Amino acid sequence: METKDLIVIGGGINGAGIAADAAGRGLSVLMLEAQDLACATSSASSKLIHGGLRYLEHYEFRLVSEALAEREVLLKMAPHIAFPMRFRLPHRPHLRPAWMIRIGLFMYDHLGKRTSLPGSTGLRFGANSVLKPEIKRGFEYSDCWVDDARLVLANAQMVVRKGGEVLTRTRATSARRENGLWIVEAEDIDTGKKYSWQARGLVNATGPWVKQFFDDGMHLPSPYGIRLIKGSHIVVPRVHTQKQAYILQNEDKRIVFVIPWMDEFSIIGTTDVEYKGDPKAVKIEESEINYLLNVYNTHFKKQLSRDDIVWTYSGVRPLCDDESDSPQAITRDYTLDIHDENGKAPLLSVFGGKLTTYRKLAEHALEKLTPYYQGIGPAWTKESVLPGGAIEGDRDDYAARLRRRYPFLTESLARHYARTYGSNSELLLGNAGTVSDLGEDFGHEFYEAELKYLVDHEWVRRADDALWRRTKQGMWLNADQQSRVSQWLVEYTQQ
Ligand SMILES: Cc1cc2nc3c(=O)[nH]c(=O)nc-3n(C[C@H](O)[C@H](O)[C@H](O)COP(=O)(O)OP(=O)(O)OC[C@H]3O[C@@H](n4cnc5c(N)ncnc54)[C@H](O)[C@@H]3O)c2cc1C
Ligand SMILES: CCCCCCCCO[C@@H]1O[C@H](CO)[C@@H](O)[C@H](O)[C@H]1O
Ligand SMILES: CCCCCCCCO[C@@H]1O[C@H](CO)[C@@H](O)[C@H](O)[C@H]1O
Ligand SMILES: CCCCCCCCO[C@@H]1O[C@H](CO)[C@@H](O)[C@H](O)[C@H]1O
Ligand SMILES: CCCCCCCCO[C@@H]1O[C@H](CO)[C@@H](O)[C@H](O)[C@H]1O
Ligand SMILES: O=S(=O)(O)CCCNC(CO)(CO)CO
Ligand SMILES: O=C(O)[C@H](CO)OP(=O)(O)O
Repeated sequence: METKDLIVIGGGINGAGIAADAAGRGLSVLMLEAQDLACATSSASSKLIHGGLRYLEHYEFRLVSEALAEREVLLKMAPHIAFPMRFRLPHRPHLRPAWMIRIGLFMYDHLGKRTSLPGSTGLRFGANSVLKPEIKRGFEYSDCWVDDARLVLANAQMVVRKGGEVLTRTRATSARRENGLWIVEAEDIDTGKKYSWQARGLVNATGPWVKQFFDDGMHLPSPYGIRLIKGSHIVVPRVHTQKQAYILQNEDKRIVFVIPWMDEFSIIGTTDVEYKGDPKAVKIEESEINYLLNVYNTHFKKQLSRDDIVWTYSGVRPLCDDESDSPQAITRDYTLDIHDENGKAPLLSVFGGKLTTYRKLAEHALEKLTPYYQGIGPAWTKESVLPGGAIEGDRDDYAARLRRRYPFLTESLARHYARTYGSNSELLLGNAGTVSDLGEDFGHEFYEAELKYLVDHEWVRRADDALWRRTKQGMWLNADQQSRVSQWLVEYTQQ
C-alpha cells in the first residue's frame, strides 16, 4: 500500500476537481493526465461561470439553479482568476418578445442564491452606441468570467497540497478489476516508462474520451453514449472599449458572446457542430468563422473581417447523449455513474459537466464513493479557498498590495502576477528585489522567474503548457520568442 484509495484518470476540470475533493476527505489520490492539465475541453471553453440563460428555454431548472448558486461559491474559491462581468442582451423582438426576456431574467435573478451579484436592468441604445442604429433596446445582467485552464491548475495544486499525487504526460492504457482491487496501467508518453498501481476506486473523468476509455482501456460497457459537439471561438483586437460582454441572439435561436479579454482583445464564440473523430484534432472550419463574423457584424457598427482575426481555438463538448436531434438542444447537464463488482472496486464515470458545475459534480461523485471508504471525511469544498485565492480583493487590491511590497514591479507585471498567480506570487518572486533578479526576459515581461516557477509548481513541461494554458503569453510572443521558451525548458528540465 502502494494501494491508493482512488485513481482519477483525467486532468481537465472534472478529474482535478474530483481528485481535490477526494484528497481533502482523507483518501490517497493519484490523478493521471495523459498530456497537460486542461489540454482538452477545459481550456477550450467560453471562460464563463454562468447560470446558462439559454437553457431556461429548454426548461433545465436543475442545472440553471445549481449553476447560478455556484457562481458565488466560485468567486470566493478563486478571486484571483474569477470575477463578475455584465452581459448586454440586444433586443430582437422578431426572435424573442420582451415579455419573454423579462421572465427569464427574473428566473436568473432568483433561481439561485445571489448576494454579491447585481440584478438585471433594461437598456437603451442611442445613435452613439457600438450597436447598429436599428437596435434600440436591450437588457443587462450578471455572470462571471473565469480563467478556465488556471481553475484546473488550482485544483491540481489542491490535490498535492492535501497529500495526493498528480502525474502529467502519463496516459492510462488499461484498468481491470482483480481480487477486489483495480490494477491501473499507465505510461509516460515521452520516455515509455510503464507504471502499475492498485487502487480501491477508479474515476473515469476523461471528458470526450470517457466512452472510448470504457471500450479500449477497460473492455467494459459504457453506461452512456457521448455526443461530441464541437465549438470554436475567434479572437480579434478588442471591438470597443466597454467593460461589458454582449450576448447576441442569432436567427437560428442560438446565442453568441462578444467578451472583453485581457484588456486588448475580444473573444467571439461559440458554435455547435456535431463532431466525429479525434478530440485532439479539433479546429475551427471556414463556416464557423463565417457564422461568428456574421452575428457580430449584423449587430455591431464597427465591422470585422477575416483578416482581423489574431487567434482561434476550438474544442469538443462531451455531452451526455439525450439523443436530442439538435446539437444546441442537447443537455449541458451532467450524469455520473457508479458501479461496483461484488460490493467492491467502484467505477465512477463522468458524462458531461460544465466547468461552472464542477465543484457540485465533484461533491456528488464523492457522495457516491462514500460507502467504499471508512474513514472518509465529509464534504468540505464550499468553504475552501483554492491555491492562489488567498488574497481578499484582486483588482489592484492585490496587484497594488504587490507593487507595494515589490516596488520594482511594473504595473502591468504586477497586474499579471496578481491575476495569474494570486497569493502564489511571493512564491514565484522568491528572494528577487530588482528586475534583473527575474532573469532572462523572454518577451512581454515573461521572465525566467515566472517560467521556472511554472516548471517547479505548475507541471509545465512544454512551451504551450506555459504560454497557452498557465498563461496566454503566447498571444504576444513571436515565433522565435516561443522557441527560445522551448529551448530553455529543454535545458532546465534536463538538468
Ligand atoms: C466550445 C465550448 C465552450 C464552453 N464554454 C463553457 C463555459 O463558458 N462555461 C462552462 O462552465 N463550461 C463551458 N464549456 C464546457 C466545459 O468546457 C467542459 O464541460 C469541461 O471543460 C469538460 O472537462 P472534463 O474534465 O470533463 O474533460 P477534459 O478534462 O477536458 O478531458 C479529459 C482530459 O483527461 C485527459 N485524458 C483523457 N483520456 C485519458 C486517459 N486515457 N488517460 C489519462 N488521461 C486522459 C485528457 O488528456 C483530457 O484533457 C464549454 C465547452 C466547449 C466545448
Ligand atoms: C412559463 C412561460 C415559458 C417561458 C420560458 C422562459 C425562459 C426564457 O428564456 C429566455 O430565452 C433565451 C434563452 O433562454 C435567452 O436569450 C433569454 O434572455 C431568456 O430570458
Ligand atoms: C414604440 C417603441 C417602444 C420602445 C423603444 C424601442 C423599440 C423596440 O422595443 C419594442 O417594444 C415593443 C412594443 O411595441 C415590444 O413588445 C417589442 O418586444 C419591441 O419591438
Ligand atoms: C420587468 C417587468 C415585469 C415583467 C412583466 C412583463 C411585461 C413585459 O412585457 C413587455 O414589456 C415591454 C416593455 O414595456 C414592451 O415593450 C413589450 O411590448 C411587452 O411585451
Ligand atoms: C405558443 C407560445 C406562446 C404563449 C404566450 C401567450 C401569448 C400571449 O402573448 C403575450 O403574452 C404575455 C404573457 O403571456 C404578455 O405580457 C404580452 O403582453 C402578450 O403579447
Ligand atoms: O506547488 S504545488 O505544491 O501546489 C504543486 C507542486 C508541483 N511540483 C511539480 C514539480 O516537479 C510540478 O510542477 C511536480 O511535483
Ligand atoms: O454560444 C453558446 O454559448 C452555445 C449555444 O448558444 O453553447 P453552450 O451552452 O454549450 O456553452
